[PDB]
Amino acid sequence: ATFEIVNRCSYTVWAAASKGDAALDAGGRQLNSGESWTINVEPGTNGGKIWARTDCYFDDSGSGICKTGDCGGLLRCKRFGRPPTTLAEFSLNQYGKDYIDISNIKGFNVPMDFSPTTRGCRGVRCAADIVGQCPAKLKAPGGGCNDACTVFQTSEYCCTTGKCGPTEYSRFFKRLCPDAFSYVLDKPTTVTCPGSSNYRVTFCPTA
Repeated sequence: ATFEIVNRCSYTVWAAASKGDAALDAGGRQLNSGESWTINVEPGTNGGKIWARTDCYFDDSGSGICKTGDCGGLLRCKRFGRPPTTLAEFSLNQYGKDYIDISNIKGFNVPMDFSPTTRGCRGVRCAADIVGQCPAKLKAPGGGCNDACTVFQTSEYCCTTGKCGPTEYSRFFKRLCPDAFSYVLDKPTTVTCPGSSNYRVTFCPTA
């Protein structure tokens, strides 16, 4: 499957793509404002994620640091990124269908649209100014709006036992972005697409 990753933000981002135990395609790349990077994701990929990283420094070997979404200091991510990270999430060719969502469960750094480029389903979007509006206690000094699990490490926010409810913090993310997951047991906002659809992930889709 192809995923065109487009940076419509006014700032550079370092896109990342991983399934947690491996890179997807090259795993990461710089995207200056306006650039597009098309990746190939193997059919059947389960639990894939795409995210943006901000304010990164890499050496000539591809090692460094980012302020949001850092994946073990690598340009070419093999592992998921450090919160806060707005997440484009997908599982492809799962009994004939693809499944996509956006999640704020690991916080929010950059606004995003995640849409099919092929027929048969809708896209989703979380493009509100979550960083600007972020509750004081969730603001990441390093940049972004942390989720409450990251900040407070409780069973209730992290849904550790499987039976957590919404919270004041989850409700903030949900109010700003109703179509994104706000906590682990949120009512799902997953879209079912035809199996083997192709997609575009756009950072900063709106002005």
